[PDB]
Amino acid sequence: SGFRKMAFPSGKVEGCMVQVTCGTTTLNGLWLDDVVYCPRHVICTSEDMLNPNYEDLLIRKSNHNFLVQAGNVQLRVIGHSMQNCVLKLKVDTANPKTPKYKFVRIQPGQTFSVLACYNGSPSGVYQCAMRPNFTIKGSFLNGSCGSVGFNIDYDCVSFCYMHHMELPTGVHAGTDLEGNFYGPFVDRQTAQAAGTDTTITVNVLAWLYAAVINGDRWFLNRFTTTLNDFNLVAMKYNYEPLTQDHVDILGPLSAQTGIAVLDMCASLKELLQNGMNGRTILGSALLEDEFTPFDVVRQCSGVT
Amino acid sequence: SGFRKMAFPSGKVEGCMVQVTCGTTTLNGLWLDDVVYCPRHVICTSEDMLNPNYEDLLIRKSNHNFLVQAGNVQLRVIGHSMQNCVLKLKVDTANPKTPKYKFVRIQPGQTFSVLACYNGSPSGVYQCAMRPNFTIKGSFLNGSCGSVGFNIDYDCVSFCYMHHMELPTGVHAGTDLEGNFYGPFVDRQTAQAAGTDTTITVNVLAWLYAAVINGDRWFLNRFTTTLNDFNLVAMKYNYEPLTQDHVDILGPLSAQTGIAVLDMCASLKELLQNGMNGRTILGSALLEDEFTPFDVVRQCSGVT
Ligand SMILES: Cc1ccc(CC(=O)Nc2cnccc2C)cc1
Ligand SMILES: Cc1ccc(CC(=O)Nc2cnccc2C)cc1
Repeated sequence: SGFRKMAFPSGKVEGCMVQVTCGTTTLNGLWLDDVVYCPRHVICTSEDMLNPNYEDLLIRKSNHNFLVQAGNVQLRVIGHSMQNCVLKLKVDTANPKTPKYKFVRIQPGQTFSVLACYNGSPSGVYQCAMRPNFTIKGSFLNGSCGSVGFNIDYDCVSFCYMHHMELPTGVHAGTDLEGNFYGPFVDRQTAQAAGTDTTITVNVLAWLYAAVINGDRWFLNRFTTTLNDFNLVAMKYNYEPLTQDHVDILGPLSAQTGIAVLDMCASLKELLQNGMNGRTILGSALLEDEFTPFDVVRQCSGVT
Repeated sequence: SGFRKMAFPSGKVEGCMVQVTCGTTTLNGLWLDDVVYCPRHVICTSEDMLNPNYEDLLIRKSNHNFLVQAGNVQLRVIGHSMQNCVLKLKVDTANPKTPKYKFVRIQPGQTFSVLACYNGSPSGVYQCAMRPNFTIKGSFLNGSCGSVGFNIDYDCVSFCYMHHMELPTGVHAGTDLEGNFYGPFVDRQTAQAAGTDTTITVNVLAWLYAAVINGDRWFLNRFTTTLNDFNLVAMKYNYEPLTQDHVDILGPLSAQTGIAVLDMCASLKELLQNGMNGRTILGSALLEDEFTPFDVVRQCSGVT
């Protein structure tokens, strides 16, 4: 028992981190097989950042300008190319520590672990969700660009995020591993609207099931609701509308606890309308939306 | 910017995890150099657990009864001994992945990362604090025993905790790496009082400094207080009394923000007396005590 904001073990990803320097700029790169992936803004200077012409900036660079160091050892760069907002530096040596891996584009509301890195060295690991507005609320400082987000499926690392920038609001934006930004963001120092965000309803319900499994039951009530009624409440409180697809993915948790999904929706409805009255759920005084139904099952079963 | 409950990268510890089986019981072991450390209750059965005579149970075991598997490969056990509540199994091969390491006994209120494991395989990593009452509020299921807590100082892993048991209250108890329990706990299936716990005041103040650094400032007020006055409030709200030693370790954060420690104490006093009024601090609706002043500085500076 107990329920924590648990990240995947970061070892397989630590073995892929390298430092990439181009001119005066240094950030992190991800070395998988014989390619190093990093944010293309490694080729910019401060003057360039209002609206960089990445194509022109990259044309001024040669393979020898990209300095890649895997901890202590230097990698020899034999090719470079830009794909969307990432650079791919072909190196002459395949990373001996390359795990089995996939590049995936995650959906808003899904969760992943981030290995925050500086100068190619891992600093820490934390779990977070891709917000419905495609931002992440991470913990990143200057030099963290190129740090990645991922999930692990037994021996396979699915890389889903590469960190690119901090918005003026202090929230974070980045790309999938093909360099496509999540959300409307561009890699320019410009003020950029992140859409209206919402609370990930299916994750809050999954977390209420995790609470029941671990003995926090005070919020269970004698009520039920319908998807239509629940969605009027979700609307008022800026929660994502719940669909049958969300009810279906909560099926395992509903079966394990014997609490029908719509009955858990009625508990969530009352918590939204009444608040917590100074009480806590799994050590939190707010409704947590950073655990998916898969995360709750995985944590509550002991998946290695 | 941003502030997360960040754990240390778990790679150096993942390389030390093994599975230990004795008879019908399986748990995790920590393989450092040519020794595997694991909880001594690996030698018990269900009948034995009300009050095991560990000395007698161990006498019935030989080196060949301890099956140790490092992922896929079997280790040859050439010695066994019990030290307090841990067993030390001497193996004929030094772990090639042994990091630089130390065994340390942490103080109540200090934090560490846990790598939860099952059957010698890492499941996830999370950050937590050793409660003032020497329990930890972890996330552990049956089979997680032998999972360890640690901190990392550049290249050195300081192991501070090995998981042994779950109390009937759902909180966790374990030992340092010499097998001494933290707190009054014994490795028996008996109901056991965990002392009265308190909130780690110095950590809450460190976290209020982290909030100011990241822009959450609403709780700052026009007041100041004294250690004596602040401690009357801490007393009433079950917080640890603040000492000059705690004020001194908050010195760096006070210098960075320009907010005198006693002025931050007056903000904490008002939050204790008035609550949050439905507001949040660093995404939390309660006062967080799982970040030490060192953790806040480390996270806010980017230590790898
Ligand atoms: C368009 C663009 C891209 C990158 C940069 C640097 C940047 O944002 N680094 C950063 C990332 N995450 C957290 C804190 C910081 C400072 C500037 C402009
Ligand atoms: C004295 C003693 C020691 C160990 C055990 C098993 C045990 O507590 N395992 C466990 C640990 N952490 C979380 C959940 C579980 C079930 C029983 C009795």
